Amino acid sequence: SDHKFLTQAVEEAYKGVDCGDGGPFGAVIVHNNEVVASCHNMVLKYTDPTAHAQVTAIREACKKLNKIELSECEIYASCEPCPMCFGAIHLSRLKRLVYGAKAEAAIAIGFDDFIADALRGTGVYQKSSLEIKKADGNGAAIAEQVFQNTKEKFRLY
Amino acid sequence: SDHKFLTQAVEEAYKGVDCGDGGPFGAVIVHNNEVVASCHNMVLKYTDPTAHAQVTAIREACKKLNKIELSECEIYASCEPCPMCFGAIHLSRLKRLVYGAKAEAAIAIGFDDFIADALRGTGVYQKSSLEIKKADGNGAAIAEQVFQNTKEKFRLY
Ligand SMILES: [Zn+2]
Ligand SMILES: [Zn+2]
Repeated sequence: SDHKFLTQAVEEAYKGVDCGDGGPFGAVIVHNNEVVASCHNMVLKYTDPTAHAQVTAIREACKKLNKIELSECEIYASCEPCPMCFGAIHLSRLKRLVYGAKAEAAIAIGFDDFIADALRGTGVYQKSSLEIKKADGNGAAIAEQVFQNTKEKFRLY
Repeated sequence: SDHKFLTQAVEEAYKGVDCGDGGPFGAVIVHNNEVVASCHNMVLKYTDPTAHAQVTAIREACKKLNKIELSECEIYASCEPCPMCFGAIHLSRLKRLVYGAKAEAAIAIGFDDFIADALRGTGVYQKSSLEIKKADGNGAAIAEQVFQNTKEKFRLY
């Protein structure tokens, strides 16, 4: 079931970048094989620098379920969550995080080297207990190629 | 000018708790001695675990200035920003952060031990360039007293 929801996140990223909502990032929040929220980066549409794919998905899932905690749901991120999105994932009480592409795949096309210490385990004050899975195989390949595909769809300006 | 805007952030914290919007946290975003945003925690009001005081202040400052970067403004936080809010402050490019109370003052009344390595200078992956000032003297007294005065007035989240 992981592959289906991670691919849906990659499809959210492509749709969002295509319609100009924001960067090529998508996220899907799943409650026990049922999709609760499916969104992409909305920074340019919302004029909100905090409207990343993960944060947007969390806001919409929490509105739909009338709760501020998602301890029964899991989040699928087309790309490794930034420090802000990882913090938001912690606060949301989400029980599991699956992500497809390493932050370096996004850095390769000009994004900030803005990596979450708590996700990679390099923190002194911030420790994460959350279950984290880096996608492998085909899911990782699909997520990983998103950034070169969108840089070359937009290369000729 | 720091004490005046920090005091306004503390006032926002008290407002939000009194009207039930959220926890005792407030934030003020200032552009060149003029207030662009003044907000408090809206987690309970919005059913949104990302609606901290800093995040809310940022979205509203970006709506008022209709831009997704705040490199000319500064933020005053009644309490030390968590990893999510500090990440949002990084992404917003805010140039200065003044905060009143250490996170431990909020932890003492039941909040998560949720501390931002990049703020305290222990981050490896997350590099912060903005100037950060922890308030002392009366600013610290006011910000710390927020938590003993609001004890058992609000719902913990
Ligand atoms: Zn992010
Ligand atoms: Zn916060």
